[PDB]
Amino acid sequence: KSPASTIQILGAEKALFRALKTKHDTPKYGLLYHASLVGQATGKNKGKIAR
RNA sequence: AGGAUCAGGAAUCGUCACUCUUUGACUCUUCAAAAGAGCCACUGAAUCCAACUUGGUUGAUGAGUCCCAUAACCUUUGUACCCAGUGAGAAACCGUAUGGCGCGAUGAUCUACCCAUGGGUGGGUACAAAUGGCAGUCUGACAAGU
Repeated sequence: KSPASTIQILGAEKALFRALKTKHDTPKYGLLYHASLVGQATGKNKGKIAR
């Protein structure tokens, strides 16, 4: 029952909340960073694959 | 006799690298513009819209994970302290000719206010804890190549 954008930021949601209430920007990777495919990119390309 | 111009005192190396600093050049480049050896043609490259293509709301792009929401800073409720230390002072006899726990340094003795040495209030300091505060659960439509 959790949507795709919550599969992203499931673990490290502080900077998500710093982005929600303070006018900041969310993480892109989240708990999905340490998965076996996000790090298989390089650089900024590792951002979008987190979606 | 003491001082300053033209023997009381270290300095004779045919360089290899490495690092650092220094300035100068340099492709540029902001202050900030302004001037343009000018025009044609050929040819090349690049950019931008239209176009088309491929991929995409079964989610394209945009994005402060890590500065740790795994927190910081408090806030309330249960405990440990101190304005651990203090250190010499605490209580008045004796089984069948003779034998001892009868204290005590090797420790006796204690753990800012009112109430006659019974109880506690007040502040600092520390932690455990919070489904407590501070403190309110991402976007969503183009993207990219020629």
